[PDB]
Amino acid sequence: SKPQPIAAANWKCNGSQQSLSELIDLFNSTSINHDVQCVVASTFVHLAMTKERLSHPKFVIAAQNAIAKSGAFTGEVSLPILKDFGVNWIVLGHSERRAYYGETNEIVADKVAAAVASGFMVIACIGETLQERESGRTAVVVLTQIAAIAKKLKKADWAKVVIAYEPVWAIGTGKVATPQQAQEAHALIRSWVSSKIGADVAGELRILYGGSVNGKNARTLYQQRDVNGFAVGGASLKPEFVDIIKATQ
Amino acid sequence: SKPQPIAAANWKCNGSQQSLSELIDLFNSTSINHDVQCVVASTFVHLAMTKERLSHPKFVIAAQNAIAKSGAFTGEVSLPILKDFGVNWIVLGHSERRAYYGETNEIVADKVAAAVASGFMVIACIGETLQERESGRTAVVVLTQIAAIAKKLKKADWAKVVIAYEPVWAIGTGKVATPQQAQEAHALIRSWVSSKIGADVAGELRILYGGSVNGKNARTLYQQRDVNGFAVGGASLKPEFVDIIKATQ
Ligand code: NA
Ligand code: NA
Ligand code: NA
Ligand code: NA
Repeated sequence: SKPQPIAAANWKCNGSQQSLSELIDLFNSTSINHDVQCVVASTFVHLAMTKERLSHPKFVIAAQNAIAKSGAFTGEVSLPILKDFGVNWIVLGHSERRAYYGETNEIVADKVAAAVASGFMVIACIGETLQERESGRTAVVVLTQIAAIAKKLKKADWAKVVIAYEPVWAIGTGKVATPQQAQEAHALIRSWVSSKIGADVAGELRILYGGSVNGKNARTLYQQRDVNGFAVGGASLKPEFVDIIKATQ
Repeated sequence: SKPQPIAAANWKCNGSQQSLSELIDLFNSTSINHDVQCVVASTFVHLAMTKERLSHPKFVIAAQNAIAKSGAFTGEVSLPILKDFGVNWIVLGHSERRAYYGETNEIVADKVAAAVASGFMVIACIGETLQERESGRTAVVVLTQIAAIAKKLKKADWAKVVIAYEPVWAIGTGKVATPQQAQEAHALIRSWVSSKIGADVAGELRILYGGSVNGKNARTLYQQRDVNGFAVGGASLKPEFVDIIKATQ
């Protein structure tokens, strides 16, 4: 059966002190009685307050990015700084950083490896664009992305790895990905991990859906065989994130 | 009379909670009896603790980077987020971001203009590399970089602008940039601002030296016509930064 599900809130580059404190207390108010790891990835600026306001025992705090080492990298935040700050979860390789901020497969893979080596739980993001999917390259791109990461890890490292599949191809179109399309990509990923890493690793690996999800379709997405939770974008800044948490049963 | 000097501590991608707390309290302990604006640019993660713990009336806090607007930019921090956080100073266009993180003259310029329009005091960084200075292209590069910024601003915006000259060319060689080399580059910048923006603007503008500054050479560097302080790298993480402050008297 499925391993422990994860409900991750990627706030992206958003938030004010007052609005986040209120959303934080909403999360604090939620009764969560099943086994699920909830994650809040705030901006670097808001990590201190999120550490301070978020008291729900099923929640942990994550960063949205880092570089591997401290030093002369003005504007960036390193893994040791986050570790010293009590942050033990991190999102790496998000489609927005791959598109805007120069993160090639190799750059993502080296960050993921460094984060695992530093003791982090890592939500490593993969996924293909619309031009890639329409040209028949979904499997090429997605398995290239994860192999680039895998080649920098050891088998035991995967206990600290979570995969988030982003259907980047669905943005801008008039139709979100279907649950069947989501399950298709998740099943492809898990099949690859079983074959190249190990069936034991594949059975314990969490593969999170990273497309648009709301309280109405989250339950159906989680009902899919190879879906272990969500890495949520805009809905994670809203009260309906609670309904997404509840959709992980 | 020179305009009010600035002593800016660019901590870059460095710091732990305990070591920054002690450094902040050292800064807090300093007796500063002349008109100078001290600036601490910490990592995003440490902005909260620097806000809480830095109580010296001559100090303000700064970010080391930002993007212009909030939205779907995972890992980045925007100007509105920093403004909501009470951060009113920012370093933009640092040579490390130009080299490593794709910040062209245009990208730097658009960030500077957005930060000024949002109410920020901006330390805008310019400077030429070794290959550029060896090519006899110091004036070409520095004046191109500042013209790219200036054309996105109006004359009154310069009341919120500080220029930091970085002698990138000096790193890696065995020769320290001399005080006279620093002064000649500042005079070039000052002369250009006078001609293209206005003599009034040039007289009020703070041009900070952003090379290797320490407690031993800071006074010699400051006692030059067109140097108005410093944007300090490694020494700003050390008690020596206090002597750099004193050198601006
Ligand atoms: Na709160
Ligand atoms: Na609170
Ligand atoms: Na259903
Ligand atoms: Na279902």
